[PDB]
Amino acid sequence: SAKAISEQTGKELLYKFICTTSAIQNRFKYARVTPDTDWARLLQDHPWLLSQNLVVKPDQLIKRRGKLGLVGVNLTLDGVKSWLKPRLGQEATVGKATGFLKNFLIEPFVPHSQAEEFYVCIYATREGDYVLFHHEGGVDVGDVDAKAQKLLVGVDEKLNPEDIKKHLLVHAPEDKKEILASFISGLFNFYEDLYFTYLEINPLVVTKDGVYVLDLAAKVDATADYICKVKWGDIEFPPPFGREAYPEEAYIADLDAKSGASLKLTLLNPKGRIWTMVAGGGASVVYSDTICDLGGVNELANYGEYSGAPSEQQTYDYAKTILSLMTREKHPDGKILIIGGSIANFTNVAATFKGIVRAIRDYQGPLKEHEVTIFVRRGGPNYQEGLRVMGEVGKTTGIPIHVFGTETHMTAIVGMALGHRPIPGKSTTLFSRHTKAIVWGMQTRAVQGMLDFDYVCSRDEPSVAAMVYPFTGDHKQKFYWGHKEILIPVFKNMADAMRKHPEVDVLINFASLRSAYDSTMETMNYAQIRTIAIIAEGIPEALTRKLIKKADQKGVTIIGPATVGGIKPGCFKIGNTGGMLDNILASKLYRPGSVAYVSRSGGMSNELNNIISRTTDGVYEGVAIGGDRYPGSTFMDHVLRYQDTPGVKMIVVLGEIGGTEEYKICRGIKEGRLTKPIVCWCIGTCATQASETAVAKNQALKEAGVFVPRSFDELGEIIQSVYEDLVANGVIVPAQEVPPPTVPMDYSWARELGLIRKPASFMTSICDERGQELIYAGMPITEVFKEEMGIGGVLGLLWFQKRLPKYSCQFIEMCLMVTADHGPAVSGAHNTIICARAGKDLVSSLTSGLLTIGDRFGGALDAAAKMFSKAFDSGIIPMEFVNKMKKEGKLIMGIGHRVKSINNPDMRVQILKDYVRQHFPATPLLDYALEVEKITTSKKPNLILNVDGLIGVAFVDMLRNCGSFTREEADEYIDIGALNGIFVLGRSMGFIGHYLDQKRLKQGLYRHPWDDISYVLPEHM
Amino acid sequence: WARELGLIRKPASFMTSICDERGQELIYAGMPITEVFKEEMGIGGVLGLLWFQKRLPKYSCQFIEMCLMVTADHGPAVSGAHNTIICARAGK
Ligand SMILES: CC(=O)SCCNC(=O)CCNC(=O)[C@H](O)C(C)(C)COP(=O)(O)OP(=O)(O)OC[C@H]1O[C@@H](n2cnc3c(N)ncnc32)[C@H](O)[C@@H]1OP(=O)(O)O
Ligand SMILES: O=C([O-])CC(=O)C(=O)O
Ligand SMILES: O=C([O-])CC(=O)C(=O)O
Repeated sequence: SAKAISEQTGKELLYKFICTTSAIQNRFKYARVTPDTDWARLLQDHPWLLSQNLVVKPDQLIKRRGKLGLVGVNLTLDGVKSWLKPRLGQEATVGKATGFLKNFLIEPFVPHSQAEEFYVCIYATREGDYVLFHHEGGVDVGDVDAKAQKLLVGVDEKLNPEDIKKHLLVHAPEDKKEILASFISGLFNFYEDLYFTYLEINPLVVTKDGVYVLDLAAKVDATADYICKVKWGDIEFPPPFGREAYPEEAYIADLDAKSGASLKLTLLNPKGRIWTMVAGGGASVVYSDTICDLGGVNELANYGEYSGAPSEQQTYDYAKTILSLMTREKHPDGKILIIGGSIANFTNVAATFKGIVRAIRDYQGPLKEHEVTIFVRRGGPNYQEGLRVMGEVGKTTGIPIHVFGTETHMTAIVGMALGHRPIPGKSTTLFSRHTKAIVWGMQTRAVQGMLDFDYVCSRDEPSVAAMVYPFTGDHKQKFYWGHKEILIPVFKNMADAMRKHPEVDVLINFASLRSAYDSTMETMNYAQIRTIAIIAEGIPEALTRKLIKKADQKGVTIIGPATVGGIKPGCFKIGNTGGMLDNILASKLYRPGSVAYVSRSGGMSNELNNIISRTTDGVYEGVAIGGDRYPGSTFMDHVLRYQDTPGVKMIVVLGEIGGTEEYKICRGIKEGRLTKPIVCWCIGTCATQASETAVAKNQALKEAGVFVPRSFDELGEIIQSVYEDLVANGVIVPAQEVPPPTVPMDYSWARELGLIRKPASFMTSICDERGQELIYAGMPITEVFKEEMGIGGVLGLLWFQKRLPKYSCQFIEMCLMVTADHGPAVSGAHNTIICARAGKDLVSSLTSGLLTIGDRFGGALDAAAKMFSKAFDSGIIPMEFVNKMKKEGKLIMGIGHRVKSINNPDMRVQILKDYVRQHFPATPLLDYALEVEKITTSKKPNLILNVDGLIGVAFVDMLRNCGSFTREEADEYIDIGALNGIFVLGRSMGFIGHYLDQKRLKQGLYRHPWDDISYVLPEHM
Repeated sequence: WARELGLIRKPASFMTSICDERGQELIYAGMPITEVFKEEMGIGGVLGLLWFQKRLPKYSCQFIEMCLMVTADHGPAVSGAHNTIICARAGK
């Protein structure tokens, strides 16, 4: 896609990046004035505006300004100011377009004679680049193809300056020959290294001082940005000069760029009654052409798309925008909405119609008020359910909605809505049944579709032999062969895939637009690969021309780029062409037919399969050559291939506007090379070079002898008529219909539309990973951070599933910090240190001590909480608990230090006791426990409440008396084991810190002293 | 029900090739447990079947058993046995 740029941007790029021995004058001498900006700042930032004479021109992509006189030449400052007074900022027109005039380019005027001027133009064609030059200056340059000098330079070819001198400068004046040679060489290099498509400099003032550029136009390959974004800087593409964009049109435009979907909307008549909301660019072209041809040319409101599987929000917004625009002004003859569409490849029709029905139900008021009628036609996955829900809402909201499926032709509904009809060495055999393909990329969906097509076509071997993915190791992917499981090898290099599968002759390159070129070259370096199908869309045209050249030299057939692929029923299917097996079975694409079709875009291919299946025997072969304007295989290269094929009996061709291609078919049939019946119809009339239009092409085909219909509506009718023309003579014999093998429904597909149940295990309630944001209990992660709850808060949410009050969260944090570490001598830290000094990883190392926890190391927390609980809630007063446990011969857990005591407090029990006292509401078990410690510290004085005990009791008392748990919940948590989770968590920090330490100290393997073992082995066993 | 009569497909993960619990008998490689015991292959034989998926010759099975016996223990001072003793001595 070559986009025209503002002449200022081309001027700047020429100034920065030209390279020639001669000197270019007036470098960085230009200015731009808009009605939105004043003059003083521009009059001061460029100090050369008061040095010489100036010339001003409209810099808004306006052609042939010299004949129409929209340029002010040889005028000084106030002269151009007074010239701009009646022009700068209001409605102006040129040719047919009317619109606001926004930009002016101002250039220091160069004194030039009429003989010093020159004409140059470099434009890219399919086979190379044309450079064109005339020496007789001015506008009067005469015919350029005979008197001016042309030069075709090939692709990947270097321009010799001697060739420029010998072939281009034959009639140029001798004085300026040597400077123009270098200038043209530099201009060609500048053209070639910035991927320009069109570069026309007119006129070119070459005086004795040097070279002067005054006016030029440039169209640049917008797809090559990834190569030259650093070179073009901040490139800008101006819209064609015309009327202002409506608020709703700009709304849709900005709503398109936010996603990966294709959303288009352009108004033709804002007060019209026929509105099209159709999926597929070719589909919109077809509906627009049919309505314009069927008398709705003066009433068709707009054209546009919603494609690329738009989201439900995108579809809702697009539908409400398009419906609000038809409810502004009403119409005496009613109003029509046409929700058309091509046959969907894989997108579920039901979901799109759910979005559309939601929008229609929300906008039904004005729609009923304005007396609108909705015609909906669609096909693809689960189109029946979508039509059912559309009819259900048509009966519900009262808006008359007429729903149709694949059985009806595309543009019948627009014939029904308007009331015109009543409303009810290149080879010829690319693919054989022994064909195998290598798929380049992780495209498991496409490969599975190919395998399903192979199985339903009764093939004996899969058509995918191996997959190449450079970003992973060599392994095997598990795929389906009907019911069976098969393993398709995935390789990292192309080389080993090629060697292990020497009989593979097709490569389907699923690479991106910036990786298809080199991959395709590397594939061409293997002689066994006879055809390459390039699916990527957006490869720059120069790289595509290099691909075409190398394919021609190596005899490889390229299908693409920017193609969906080609489908040969019963034999082969490239990637995703045809769609899922619902479309393949609906269009009877599992058995060969006798009609071969060649299309340009991939959106019309599915409709062509539908039409050919429902009107004739069926499709024998169908190839979409791609939407790029340098396709790897033209129409001719495939029509000759079909002519050489004895299997086919008639050929359908569907081209578009632009490109002298079907004239080659005309020359072929008048030459007599093509004899089989050819039906064709070039879509894209849109007449609302003169030979490039679809109407002229259709004519030339009609008088050439090709059965061209008057519109698309009778395309199926004319192919049917050719079908009787060929079966009456007895050359086409309809084959007997054999039922195809059936594949089971996919589980994911059968659950998406919900005809099946599977019970789900792993009930979970602490995190919801899916959706827009992480949800811990019921509050999203953003609300977790905005409410400023810390780690204690997320333990509340994840462990107890409750938004705990602030003091309990801070207490959880506190008891994590006191638990964090207690030295390396203890058993768990010992295990972590031993495993960390044995070369093991953090997980192993720390989890070793993690395991070590539980009973004797680590289990006093719970042991006390569960003891003191059963002591408080059973009535025993503090001193009958001290005495019951003596008698039971057990010790109280939670009571007992070794060195600390009355007078030497524990200092970690004092920080935490003082928070549990100052901040907690009621602490009834910390009181019972601090009374059992009066009875026990009377005995020995070091029998105080240990940190274990305190944390235990204070957590039982925050769980029970805080306000969120209900004393059964708060007693499940104590039993399930949630106090062994606090200890564990705390130790985990310390444990890791003893891994990270013994790893910084680089300590080695620990062999235990043997003097500290005392082997007690038996005598002789 | 829909899979019993086979109108649906679900991809199965967890390819396994060392044991078949389902069916009449346990099958280690392809050789049932009764054949495992009738051919008198020992623990080395079932390492051959489960680990390498092959019915190893008799000397290979006996050598695997031998190298398991020599590896069995090397005292309590070494690091791993130290960790096992520490964790066993903590009541786990
Ligand atoms: C110059 C000279 O020295 S000559 C002086 C001559 N006199 C002496 O020699 C007297 C010196 N000895 C003593 O007085 C001492 O009492 C001793 C050494 C006999 C024993 O004293 P203690 O260490 O207090 O006894 P013990 O170790 O059994 O502990 C006392 C209590 O702590 C309790 N206790 C210990 N740990 C815990 C625990 N974790 N939870 C609850 N209770 C506990 C025990 O149940 C015991 O209870 P009891 O008194 O009801 O049986
Ligand atoms: O088949 C494709 O690649 C295109 C597709 O799914 C869709 O958007 O309908
Ligand atoms: O917490 C435990 O049960 C063990 C411990 O840290 C200590 O040695 O005091």
